[PDB]
Amino acid sequence: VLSEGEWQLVLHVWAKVEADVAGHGQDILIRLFKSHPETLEKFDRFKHLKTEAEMKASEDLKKHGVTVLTALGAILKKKGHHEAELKPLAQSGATKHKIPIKYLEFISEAIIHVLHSRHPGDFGADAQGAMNKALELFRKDIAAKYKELGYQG
Ligand code: HEM
Repeated sequence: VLSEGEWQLVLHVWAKVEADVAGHGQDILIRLFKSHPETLEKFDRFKHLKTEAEMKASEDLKKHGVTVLTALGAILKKKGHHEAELKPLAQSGATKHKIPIKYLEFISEAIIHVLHSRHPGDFGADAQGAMNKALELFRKDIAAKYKELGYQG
């Protein structure tokens, strides 16, 4: 679905993310919870954290951000050939945490927001478009996996 040129733009900006996975993960999750407070209720250990400073000081939250971005990054690098990497994620969001595609859209929005805020020069129109297509592919394929497992989220 994505051309070679589009994948290169995606992997180019992702390399920037890998310069500080922890920091990007924190900003993305914090942005997620603020723009969509309902998503926070999915994390039990994450609500005695009332302020942005507390969320950033939380090593638990930081660890989770890296776990999330690391998994997404591995998938993006497969350039569409991610069935093997996607299967495990589908099981988690469909059998263990019940994460609807709508929430994946929310977090995709947070990802785009943080990428543009931290890397303007390397995340212009063409790059934003590519990332959007990559994340849409990801959400489409995981939704199909969700259904195979019996989850219509
Ligand atoms: C970019 C998409 C995402 C990726 C790649 C991802 C990846 C992961 C991975 C690798 C884990 C650890 C294994 C597991 O428990 O299944 C995890 C856990 C979890 N994720 Fe997902 N995730 C994503 C999006 C989301 C969203 C949007 C939510 C909710 C609003 C969410 C909520 C959770 C929760 C609650 C856990 C359990 C954590 C714990 O107690 O440490 N994730 N995720």
